[PDB]
Amino acid sequence: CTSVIYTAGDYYFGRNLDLEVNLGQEVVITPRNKTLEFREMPNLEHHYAIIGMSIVRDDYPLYFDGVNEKGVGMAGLNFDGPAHYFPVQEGKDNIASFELVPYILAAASSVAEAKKLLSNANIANINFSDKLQAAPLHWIIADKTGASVTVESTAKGLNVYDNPVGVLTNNPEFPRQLLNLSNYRSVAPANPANVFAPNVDLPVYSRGLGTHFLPGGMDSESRFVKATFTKMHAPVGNSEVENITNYFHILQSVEQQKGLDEVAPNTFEYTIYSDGSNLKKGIFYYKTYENSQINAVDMHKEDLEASELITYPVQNKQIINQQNH
Amino acid sequence: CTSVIYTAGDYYFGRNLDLEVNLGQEVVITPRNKTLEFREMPNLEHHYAIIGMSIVRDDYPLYFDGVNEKGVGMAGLNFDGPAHYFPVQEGKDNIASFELVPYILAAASSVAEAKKLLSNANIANINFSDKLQAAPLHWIIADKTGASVTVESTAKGLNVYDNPVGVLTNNPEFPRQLLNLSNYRSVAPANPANVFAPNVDLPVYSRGLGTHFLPGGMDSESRFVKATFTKMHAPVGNSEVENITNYFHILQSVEQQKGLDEVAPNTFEYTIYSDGSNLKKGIFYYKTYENSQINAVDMHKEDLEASELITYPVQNKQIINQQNH
Amino acid sequence: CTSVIYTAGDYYFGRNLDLEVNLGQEVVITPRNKTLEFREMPNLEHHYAIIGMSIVRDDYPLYFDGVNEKGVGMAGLNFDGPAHYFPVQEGKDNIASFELVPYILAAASSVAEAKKLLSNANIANINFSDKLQAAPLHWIIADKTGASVTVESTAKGLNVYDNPVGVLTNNPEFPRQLLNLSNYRSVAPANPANVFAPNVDLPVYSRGLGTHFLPGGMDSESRFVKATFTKMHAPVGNSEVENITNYFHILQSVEQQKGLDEVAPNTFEYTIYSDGSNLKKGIFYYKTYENSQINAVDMHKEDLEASELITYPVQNKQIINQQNH
Amino acid sequence: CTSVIYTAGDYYFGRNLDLEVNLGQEVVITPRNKTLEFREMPNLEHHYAIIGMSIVRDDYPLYFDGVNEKGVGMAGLNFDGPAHYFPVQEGKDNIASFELVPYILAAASSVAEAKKLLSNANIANINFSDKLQAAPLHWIIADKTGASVTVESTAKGLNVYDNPVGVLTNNPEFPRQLLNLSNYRSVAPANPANVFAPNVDLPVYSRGLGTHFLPGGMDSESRFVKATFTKMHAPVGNSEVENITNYFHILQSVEQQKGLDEVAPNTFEYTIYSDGSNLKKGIFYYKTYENSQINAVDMHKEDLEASELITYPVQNKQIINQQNH
Repeated sequence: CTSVIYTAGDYYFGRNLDLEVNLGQEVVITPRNKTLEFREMPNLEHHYAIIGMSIVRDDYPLYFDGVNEKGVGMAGLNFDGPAHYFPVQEGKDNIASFELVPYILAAASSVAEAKKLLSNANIANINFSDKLQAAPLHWIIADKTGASVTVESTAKGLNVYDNPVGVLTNNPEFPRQLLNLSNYRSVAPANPANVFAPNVDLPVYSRGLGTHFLPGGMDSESRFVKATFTKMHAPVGNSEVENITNYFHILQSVEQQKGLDEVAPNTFEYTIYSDGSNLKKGIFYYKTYENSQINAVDMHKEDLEASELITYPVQNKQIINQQNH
Repeated sequence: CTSVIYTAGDYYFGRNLDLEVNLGQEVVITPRNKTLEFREMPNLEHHYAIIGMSIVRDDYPLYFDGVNEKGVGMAGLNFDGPAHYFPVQEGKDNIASFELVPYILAAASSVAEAKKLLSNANIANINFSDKLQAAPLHWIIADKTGASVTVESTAKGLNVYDNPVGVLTNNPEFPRQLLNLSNYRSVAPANPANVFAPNVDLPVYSRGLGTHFLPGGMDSESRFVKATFTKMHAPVGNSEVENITNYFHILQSVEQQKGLDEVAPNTFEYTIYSDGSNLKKGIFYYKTYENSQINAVDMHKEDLEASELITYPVQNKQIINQQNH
Repeated sequence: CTSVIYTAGDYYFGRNLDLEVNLGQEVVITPRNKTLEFREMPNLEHHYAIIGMSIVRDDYPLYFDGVNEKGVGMAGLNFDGPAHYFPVQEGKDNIASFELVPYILAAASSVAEAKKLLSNANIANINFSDKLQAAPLHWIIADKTGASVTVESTAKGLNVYDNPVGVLTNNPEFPRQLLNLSNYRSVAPANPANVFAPNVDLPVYSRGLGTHFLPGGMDSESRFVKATFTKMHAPVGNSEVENITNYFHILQSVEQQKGLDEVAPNTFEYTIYSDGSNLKKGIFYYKTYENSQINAVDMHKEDLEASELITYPVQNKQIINQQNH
Repeated sequence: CTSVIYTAGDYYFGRNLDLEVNLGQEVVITPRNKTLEFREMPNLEHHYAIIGMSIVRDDYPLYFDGVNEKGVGMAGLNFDGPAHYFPVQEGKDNIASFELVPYILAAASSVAEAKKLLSNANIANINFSDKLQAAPLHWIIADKTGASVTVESTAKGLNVYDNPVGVLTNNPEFPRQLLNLSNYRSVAPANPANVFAPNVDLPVYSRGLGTHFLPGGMDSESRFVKATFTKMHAPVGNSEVENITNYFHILQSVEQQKGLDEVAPNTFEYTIYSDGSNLKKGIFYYKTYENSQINAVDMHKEDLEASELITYPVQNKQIINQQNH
């Protein structure tokens, strides 16, 4: 998985979900008056409206990622190994891993408020059910000011790190992942000057040599570096349509194609979907691996004062424009 | 630019066109009875039908790439530096660089026949006009048997190389480009065994480490390696729609996003379009940078006995499916 | 800097010292009855004999690295950034950074005993003097059983990590440095099988392609990977002379040549000396950058019951064998 | 193998010889009046004096490399695959592969003269004997002006290329090897500015990050890049002793340690010797893998008017300075 905030125009947040099987994901709008229950905290009877990619069990929106009406975005990304959840702790705001995205998107109007909400929190080892055990995750939170943080619960406890690049992938822990970027300081979009052998003619035989050492692997560190470079050098678009076009090109740079990331015999981790939302306008856009046409769900076309989840199925059939006849 | 033959199903051939400006490209069908004039060879009054991406000047189809009705595909890719064209030579079949794609697609029913057509050929330094000077190019030819060759005219003369990987990008010359793949023999989709320090626990902290050293740069060598890996490990799809979906994912792996390959101030080489055709059925598919929906032009829905070029404009507006209302 | 334990024969421990200036280093033997004073712990009036590379101030052996008569080796390596020393703490064994190598080598007969000695320790922010301020360091301890640990005092406190590779360089912190080795699992001394494009002839045009992705940079991460590979694949020598020959070849693989690691204008970090000792026999061997002949100081040829430091100057003139006359 | 000219002081030329077995190499001086026989050219009864590393069969100096009294150096390096020798050709100066180094060093007073001597030459497929078949080689020639060329006989014929970097290793052919350096234009001794994410703090956590992408592998391309960087950034020494010290540090950067380059089970290509000569003074220096002390053979201490080969055995026992007693 790879999640980014693209800081152009209204600003755009979302993620690639990389996995070897589909999950039953659908587009879910949680309206302001849908009651959100929590295992160790008060229920939220009224809260911010949410739109995102989710599964639904027992009428609960188990979000993979989403954005709320106040311009806050959040995504949960696989974190298998470092992730550690703790027993319920007296005097701490105890949040199950499956509750964290619904809770923050319901309650926080900014990254700054999300930090306050997490300042006395504990990610508790609470399973949704016997069928759905807690999965190892970490999270990125971003908002329409451009701010973002990385939330990791590990053996050390709960850490909320400023995220200066607005990117997150999988392992390792965030300080290690961020430090690795320093190894790539010399990589650039423009052709490098010859500092290797300055008094020797070393012909520039190809365009693009500025990115000769840019990683293109399927692994988590490679994708973190390549996605950071791609988002940091993305254009400033003119329109909203240009900006969402540019956004998906960022995510596409670290898409995992089928066949390239083998996790078991005949089994490959690939980008099952890519989504991104306009943070100011609450428009959710997504593509699936099987359909290249972008789909848009505008949360404000719905009844955000409703009290039941509103859902749409992901359009996963390739829609080809038959241009001639 | 990157061109590939994807050897699944009916087999699929095409290219990314990477450039810093649009060219006026359109989809062009050359029917069997469109007369094709040649500067130093007999006119072809009747020939195979062609579909591809082209510009048109003086009613001549200046193809960037295309396929013909017999399942032969061909693409011209920038080759600035090594490319050399020669004066017209007595006793040689003299072909202008701008004529080579129209000529081979009109006259050859296989890569094998294309080899015979080139066995006494000379790529002549003939300009289309004073406005359109000859550009430095090399070419890949592929067919529905899976065969392919790389055609390069350099200071050494005209070389036609067997292409064992069915891929071509830009510089350097093909033997050098092919040899470079040997440096990547150890890169694989599956997780590598620990041969680095076999008696030490080196945890597999991420999926995808098989491709940790896979290049992700924008330059010609990086894209050649990454595209070869991606096509060599692409799935065998079930349907025609799955196969064209898989095909564009191959090309997408080496797409050049805006902002990453700077060629002059504020000027970036990016993938202006991607196309790919079913070699058996003569269906041409394409995307533009600005539109993620795939477009299809079926050559057999046209009058292939016509005598005038048939053209369609590239659909370059992002077509977003507005899912809710 | 790079420190290694070479697990062949009697076993051999030492380090490259990489710096941009000389330090006044000399070879120092601390005999059993040289009193070693400590700022916050009892003096050691009798202890194990030590030999190593050191400077001497106020008749105190400020060791960079050394080994003791019981087969324990220890080295202090620059750790600028992560290193943090704490105020003196009640109820903790408080050890100044400049005391740690003299103390462990004087008091510990094994890595296991060194772990016990550090189990309630605090690396205190105590300067040797106003002229010699505390420098940021971390340490490797190894012994003749092959065991080794990495000692780091950071903002987290004092950590003593099992060191499964018997190597240490500079930044970053040890868990991050060790995790990075997992990225190199596929690198090997033998030629790799073609898993990149298995059905394509990719000729093995050079020997040594197993190490094509082995780092050769001057930076701390590059040297950690290359030194680990080189020591892990070093031969098992026949004699003691062959083993010390093999040992220096390990250190030489990550030597920093003058001109390659620029730290300020005209200023280069280079390997000012390399040393290594037979852990069982207490023989200290060293080379300087300016002299390629190995020099040996056998600690047991000295009076190890003495009470004063015994010193030898480093032989830093190139001794060339004039073979003909 | 790796051969370099180090352009400091009097200038210094030589090579690492990398192989999996010893060859019986000795130091050989060919005096001016030693008759040199040639299979297809006139004998040289009088010629320039030569010193170098060689084997001797039938009183013929089969040089691996050497320098002559006029400041010309030459080395033969393995070139298995591209190397092609031709039948004896009428009207060409036909030179056996085993004769080329003795011939050029005997007859040429500069690289420019060596070019003239090769302008009508053919490297003929002539074996020294049935026991010593012709081995595949290419060659570097350098002189005390700093000039150098690369000599390759391949399927294309005989090519003599200007060598702008004064380095040669093994495969591939020289234009490909030289072009590969352009991929490393951004590698430098100084710390790189942050062009990757310019508005983000990417801490410089280690010195030496300028060379983070510098290759450290055992293969021919890796060693070519690393040796070129190391020689191009070597210091300008003060004395002759400093210069020969600096020279061996250049060769040491691409030494192949035992255990790292496996060519068959239990069989490793390693640097059996390293040599380098003062081009102006005709002093030959060498080390063996087993002996770190530099050895010097001054050709002018010999009778250069003699008519028989003068030989010295390589000092291959480690000479350790026993500093204490």
